[PDB]
Amino acid sequence: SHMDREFAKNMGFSTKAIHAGNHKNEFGTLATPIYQTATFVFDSAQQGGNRFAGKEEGYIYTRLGNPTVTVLEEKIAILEGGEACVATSSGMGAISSALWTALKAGDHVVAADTLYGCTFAYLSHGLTRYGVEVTFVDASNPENIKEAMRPNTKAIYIETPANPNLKLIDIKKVAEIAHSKEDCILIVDNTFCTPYIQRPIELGADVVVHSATKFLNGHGDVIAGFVVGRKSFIDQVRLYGIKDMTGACLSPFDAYLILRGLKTLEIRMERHCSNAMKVAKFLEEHKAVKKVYYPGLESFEQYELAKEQMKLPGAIIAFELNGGVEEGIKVLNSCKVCTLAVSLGDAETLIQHPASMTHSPYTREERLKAGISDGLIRLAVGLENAEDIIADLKQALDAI
Amino acid sequence: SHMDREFAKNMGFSTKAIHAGNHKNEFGTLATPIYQTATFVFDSAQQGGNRFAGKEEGYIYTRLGNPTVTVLEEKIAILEGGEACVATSSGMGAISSALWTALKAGDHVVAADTLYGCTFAYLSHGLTRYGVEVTFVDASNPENIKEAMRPNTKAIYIETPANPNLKLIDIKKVAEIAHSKEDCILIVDNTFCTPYIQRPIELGADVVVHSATKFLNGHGDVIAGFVVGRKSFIDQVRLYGIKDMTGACLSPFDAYLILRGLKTLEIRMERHCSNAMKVAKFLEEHKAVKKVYYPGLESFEQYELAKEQMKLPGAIIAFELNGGVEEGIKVLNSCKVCTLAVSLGDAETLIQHPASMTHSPYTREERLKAGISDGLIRLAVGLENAEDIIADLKQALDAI
Amino acid sequence: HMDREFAKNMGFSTKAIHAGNHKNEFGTLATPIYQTATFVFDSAQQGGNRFAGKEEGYIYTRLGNPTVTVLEEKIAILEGGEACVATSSGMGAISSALWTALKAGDHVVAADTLYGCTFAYLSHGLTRYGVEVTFVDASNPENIKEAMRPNTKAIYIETPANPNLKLIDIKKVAEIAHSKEDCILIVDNTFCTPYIQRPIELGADVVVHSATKFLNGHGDVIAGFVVGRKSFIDQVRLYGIKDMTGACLSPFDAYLILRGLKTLEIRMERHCSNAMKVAKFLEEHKAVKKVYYPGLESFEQYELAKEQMKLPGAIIAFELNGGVEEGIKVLNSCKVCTLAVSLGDAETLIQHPASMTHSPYTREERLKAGISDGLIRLAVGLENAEDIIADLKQALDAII
Amino acid sequence: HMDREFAKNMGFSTKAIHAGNHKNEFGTLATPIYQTATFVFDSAQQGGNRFAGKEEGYIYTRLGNPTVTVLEEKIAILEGGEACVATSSGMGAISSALWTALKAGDHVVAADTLYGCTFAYLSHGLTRYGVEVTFVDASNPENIKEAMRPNTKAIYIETPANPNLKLIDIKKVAEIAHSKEDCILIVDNTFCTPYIQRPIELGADVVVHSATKFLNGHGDVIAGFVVGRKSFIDQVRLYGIKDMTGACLSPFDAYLILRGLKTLEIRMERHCSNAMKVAKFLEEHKAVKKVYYPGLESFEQYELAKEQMKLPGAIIAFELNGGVEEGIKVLNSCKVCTLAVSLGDAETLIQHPASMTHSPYTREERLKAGISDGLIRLAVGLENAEDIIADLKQALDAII
Ligand SMILES: CCCC[C@H](N)C(=O)O
Ligand SMILES: CCCC[C@H](N)C(=O)O
Ligand SMILES: CCCC[C@H](N)C(=O)O
Ligand SMILES: CCCC[C@H](N)C(=O)O
Repeated sequence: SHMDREFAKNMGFSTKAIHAGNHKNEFGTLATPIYQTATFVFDSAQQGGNRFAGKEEGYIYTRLGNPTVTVLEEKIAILEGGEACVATSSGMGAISSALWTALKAGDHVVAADTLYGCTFAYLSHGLTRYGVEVTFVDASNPENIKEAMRPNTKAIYIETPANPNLKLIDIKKVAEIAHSKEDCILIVDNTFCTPYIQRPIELGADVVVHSATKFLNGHGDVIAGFVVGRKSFIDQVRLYGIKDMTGACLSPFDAYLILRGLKTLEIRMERHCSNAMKVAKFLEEHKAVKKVYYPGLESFEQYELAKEQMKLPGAIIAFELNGGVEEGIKVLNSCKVCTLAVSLGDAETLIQHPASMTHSPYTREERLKAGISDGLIRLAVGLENAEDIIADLKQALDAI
Repeated sequence: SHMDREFAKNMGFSTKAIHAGNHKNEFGTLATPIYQTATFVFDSAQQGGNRFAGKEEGYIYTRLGNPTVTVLEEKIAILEGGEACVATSSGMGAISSALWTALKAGDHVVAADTLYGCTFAYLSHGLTRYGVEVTFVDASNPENIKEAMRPNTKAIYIETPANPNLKLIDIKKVAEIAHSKEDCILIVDNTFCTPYIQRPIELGADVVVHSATKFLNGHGDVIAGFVVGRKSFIDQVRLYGIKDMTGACLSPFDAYLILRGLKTLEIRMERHCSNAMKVAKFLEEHKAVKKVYYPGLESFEQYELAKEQMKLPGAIIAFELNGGVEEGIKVLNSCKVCTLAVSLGDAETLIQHPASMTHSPYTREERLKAGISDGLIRLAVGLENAEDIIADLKQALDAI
Repeated sequence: HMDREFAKNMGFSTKAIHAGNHKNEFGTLATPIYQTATFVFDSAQQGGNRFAGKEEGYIYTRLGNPTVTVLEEKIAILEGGEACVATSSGMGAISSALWTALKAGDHVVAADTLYGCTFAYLSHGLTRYGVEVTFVDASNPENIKEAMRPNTKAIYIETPANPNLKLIDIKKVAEIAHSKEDCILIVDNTFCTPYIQRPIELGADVVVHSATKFLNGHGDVIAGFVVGRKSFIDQVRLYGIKDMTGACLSPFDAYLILRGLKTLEIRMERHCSNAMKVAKFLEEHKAVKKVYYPGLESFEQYELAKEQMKLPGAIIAFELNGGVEEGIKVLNSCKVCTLAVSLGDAETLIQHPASMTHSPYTREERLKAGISDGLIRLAVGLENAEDIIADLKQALDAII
Repeated sequence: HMDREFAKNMGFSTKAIHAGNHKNEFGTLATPIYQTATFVFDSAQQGGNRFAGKEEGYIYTRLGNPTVTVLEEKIAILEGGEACVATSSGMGAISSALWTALKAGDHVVAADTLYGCTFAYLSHGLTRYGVEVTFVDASNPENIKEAMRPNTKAIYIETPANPNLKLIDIKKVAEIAHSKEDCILIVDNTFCTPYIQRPIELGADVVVHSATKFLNGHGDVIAGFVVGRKSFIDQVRLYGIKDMTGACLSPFDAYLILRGLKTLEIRMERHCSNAMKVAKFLEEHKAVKKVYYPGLESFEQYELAKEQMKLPGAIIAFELNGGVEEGIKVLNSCKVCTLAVSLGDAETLIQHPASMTHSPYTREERLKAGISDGLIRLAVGLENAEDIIADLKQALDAII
């Protein structure tokens, strides 16, 4: 490293996203080199053995660690305010590696009712198949978590804003509940916010997981994830969760593209939220739109909590139309600028129907209990000029 | 696809490794394009829903599937003689995703006593922590597997040659034992051999796992894996093991580099084994070397089985010196051509001490039971001229 | 996907993301990296038709590649030109265009203040091949008209241009170039980008760029572009690049420029926002003798900067109240500003030509070229302006 | 890691893997991809010293890059030259070397049979810039000596060369070039590679390559090299590439060539092994009128092929007992041989110049250039020779 985290404390977010974690190499390359290698050479046989026993620093194998990935891990941990970070080949790889490491057969988990489709599948149809009981509750009211707590509850998993409806959860209050019992941790999926908007570790969370694929990469060309938290737990996830349980190690090439994307994280998040506030206001005033969910609108139920724990309201807008699923299909198909695709946190504005697409693993009974309407549309607002996004949505909504 | 697997049946190995699985795209690029994307665009909202319900072919998200990865999966399945394949971000990702999918709490596994370090850790300290009993046996004698079989044994995991000592296991006889019980499968780790040398599916295995990092990539710059088997099981590993349990999805860039490496798989394996037969004979005749384990030497215990199930003897040579660990260190450090590093299946000849390096998770009690000597040296013979590899080893061994 | 006619009414950011992009058979959101050398023909007739220019399609990457085509169409749409052709460097674009447009016996009227290597290519390159070149102070357009000759086939200008960032009225120079029948105006729009300045609309025939700088924006690709009429761009593609220079761009590098262009509007806005703040600070600072920046009211050509540039840019040249020793002290004292050549990157780059670039030059030679003892060129990055200003203050306060 | 002196006694494969490689601070086995545009100086003095050539180090990727340096040293070691400089294309290497070595008023004696674009660069390029070029039948060296003039500063040759793969005795032409004081011999060693032919040892001053072909070997990188004395290579780096052409190679493309070179010996051996088998088959086949291949005893310059080439190469030109229509039928009938231009790839490429490359040319123009109605150039790949021969047999049997 060149910029120490002590020097980085007084620096701004954009400055840290560019210079923090970066290492001054022998050639002095401005860009972090792509150390696209599988194995590393030891100077002596004794060095190799010391490296395996944790007695000497250095690299051994890319699944264990790589210098391109180290710069990215150090950079993410500095922004989130965590001791250490470990990158994975996907957002689900980060979620699974952390939960496989922190849990064992006989443990209990209190998870939020509204979660990302595959996360719900991993908890309901994955961890339950391996002798781990999971209780899903409406996390908006923290008292439901307190009620579902048990003497064997070793972890609490939350996601705020919840994908897709954007239901918020007070992190600081849930951390107080998690820390009431001796052996219990709070895992927060900070994919939607990024450390620019929200930092759950500072609010009380022990572990923070991300789907780097979305806003941290920002260019929709890398499937990746991160696990941020205390060094003691991150070393366990690196040498057990990824090394043995999942095998979800990130490629040095993909890690370089995330480093490249992070250089513009502050300016991308500012434009993303600037456009989303303008699009959400337009949707709220439009006749064809029945209800708009966005933390920036005064009509949002948890508007006071959005101001308290989020720097900006985000880029995602969930909304319901004055019509069934047929009306929603007509809007999606009429779009010429808004791209009809899955995923979020990209320069292209993406749009989709969560009932049949993202939250498809959820059965219709579980879907409606969480709050997914047959006709809800989730909009991931991109970096295009808000004038063109609004014009495209207007010509599509005016037809219905 | 351009070359159908019916046309590919009569073609040779090198021809299949170059043309099989390749798709003729709209531009007609000779090289497979690197579709470095995270999400894919649907032509209509109905198309998206049909794609998620499995009613229409096409792509949705790179974690689920990608066209660069599809060409590689089709190519590997054709060479191995399997119905389908699914790529992962690491060799351990392929092992874990297949075992997480095939097993549940209450199941039993009969695993080989000599296995790769992290595989042993995933079975002994991973699956056991999640209510799955595992019995390790000397798989060289198949009767030990038959004795360890139980009414709940849903899988048998084997690796032949076993890393590092190179102990062989008759696949056809173990498959007959696995198929005696209704719900039991045989998983074979064909990393060392590759489908050019050994094809366990044809011998009887249900599932074949690989660590693409080693000989299939061949250039030591990609950490990757594969799960080959019946389409029914491969779809379950793709949409459950990788999608939810591990998150070990392969990057399209890394997948392209494996496709690039496969173009020379036949010529690399031939040179690798050509040099290894010459190095092993030299080591056997050298005074300082006590015992050499290599399937090509007539001194090998399972020499008849090596001829029956392997096309060539491979590139790995395990050997013991007429001296302790100090003598082995002196040999490793004296090397100028043989690179002192971990991993195998690369142009550079790699050399290491398994006791302190690869099989370090094994405790000294478990290590000696499997057959790992304090002083054993595993040599991954590269593609350099055998004259220079032998000359380098001679000047190092003559000093002791 | 998005036709040039539909893109006309769209904003800059929207065009930089969606214009030029092609909807492929798989529907990848990101443009695929067609990393290939040659392309396959469906029949022998198809190959012949493509070589005769009768049928559309690809033949070889040096001639053309689909990743590069998307980038070329995108750049031509933003600049308002008919066609574009990418090169492996900024100098490759400059040389390929001039080698194509000129022959032995022709004359060129070039600006006196140009990029170091451009001046070398004109003074030592084209003169060595029977091409006379007259260098003039292009700020006053009357000097260009005086240096015009009956054989002047081209006029090369760069605005702004080092050392003091002087400007050239493009519309006035185009009127001079078009007074003679066979004469063109080539403008190096590297500093401005089509977001700030579009010389084709003002009158220029050809526009060259060094994509390495602001168009890529991440300092990891050496690349260039030649924009102009299709008739001349086809000649540069099939003669200048194909035969004279061989400066063809890699599809991988082309993809990274496409990735960088997704945030061009937001990067240029932040770059100029920070530069206006840094320039005002430097002007008010005691240790700074003079500041050259098109945004300050003290700038000589302030009216022309507002007339032909949307924003004043990101480059700031400034004189110190001190010699070469003071300039060395300031640069070495920097802890945020990076000591490196080049411009248009997230990292703020700082250079002192007297002690770094023009160091072989003697003091007499330096002053003839226009490099003073305390001249410092600053390429303002995307970090928070408060941290850039704080770093410059602690360095400049030491020399008071 | 491996010095040029230690590499002297090592074999070709060993040098192609270990020579030129640099032991970096992390000890990565694979050469890192230093994908950067600019490099950071530790002090203002360091930057100045590097610009004055007094201190070693990097400044900008167009000038030099560490990934490219490892590749340049590796190529120069194999060719037996003092220094090498990489370019973004084969034509970039040819043009940069000729632009550097020549000036207006100089004369060049070039071979009559050369690569299409090389002939265009000499006949239409250099002649347009006051450089006279005389083309002669280089098979008889007396024609070169007759075309020599007091201003002949260079002689350009290519051996073997299309259409009929004619050879040129390098050692005899070097004696002619060195008879005059200021004259050099440039040899295009694309077809042979330093494994088959090393023109510097035979007498050549400069050796140019199109790395796209056999050195890369995987048909995914357009690149070139200029090998020769350090004095001339420094001039080509800091004048030919830096200013005249701008043909600098990308670090990513340079890495892929390094990856491809790891298997150069084994690829060239298989390429020539298959080509000798295919050429013998074609010679004995009834529908084939004549076969040009340096390995057949029917070859005119068979003694010279054994004298200056280790192996006869992978390219086979052959005449059919039929016109253009028969040649079209044969190519369209192929199911394994790929219809594409270029050479030196795992896929066997087949081309019929009469109906594909020289299709704009009329029949009278085709015969003057040397392209007959039934001439077919075949770049033999790495597939099994039995499948290549079987594919050619079913295509040639249809035209009997
Ligand atoms: C099911 C994979 C696609 C889901 C996507 N990650 C989203 O949340 O939009
Ligand atoms: C522990 C990671 C390195 C082990 C390496 N995969 C080998 O088998 O040699
Ligand atoms: C080769 C000199 C590099 C100078 C650098 N391109 C600049 O903009 O200052
Ligand atoms: C631009 C023409 C391409 C021809 C190709 N390089 C060949 O070797 O035939």
